[PDB]
Amino acid sequence: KNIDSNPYDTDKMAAEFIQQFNNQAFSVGQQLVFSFNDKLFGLLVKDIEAMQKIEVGLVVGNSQVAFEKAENSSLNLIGKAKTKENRQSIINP
Amino acid sequence: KNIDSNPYDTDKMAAEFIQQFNNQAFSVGQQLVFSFNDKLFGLLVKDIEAMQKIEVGLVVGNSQVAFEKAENSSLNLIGKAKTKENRQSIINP
Repeated sequence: KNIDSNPYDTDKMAAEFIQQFNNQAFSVGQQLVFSFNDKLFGLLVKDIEAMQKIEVGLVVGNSQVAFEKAENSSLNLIGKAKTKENRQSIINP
Repeated sequence: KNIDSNPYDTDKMAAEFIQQFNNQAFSVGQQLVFSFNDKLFGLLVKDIEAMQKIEVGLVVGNSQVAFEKAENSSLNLIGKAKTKENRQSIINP
């Protein structure tokens, strides 16, 4: 009911996620609720990178977050955190 | 109702199928349920080959699985295998 195409900066979302979840654990595939600019979103932890692939880990201040739009969603995301724009050449590869 | 257009790779799901079903009994035409990333799939055994076609065989660590999306199934798979044929003449004896 709150879907919109308004822009959202992915790096800002990552910074807020780290700030609110600093020193808080996360496991691959975890489904949670995330607050960005008083806007609610559903987040699925797709991958965890060791700083080795581990199913679970602990969030720290320097951890990066890469936000990819869920397929079939109109959410508009911008920034270099995960993806902002992509092009698909017309010629067959 | 859980059907979705999100791509699925047969390699990952086949590796997990083996991990969760390796060193177990499998019969031709056997039906079971398989979990992959908290997603349930119905699997039907079509044809079995022994490392010789066997009615019942024991999946193992080195077991190989070729997965085919069911007929009239929107599942996206990066692999499948099914082959059989024959031929006749075009001159009455």
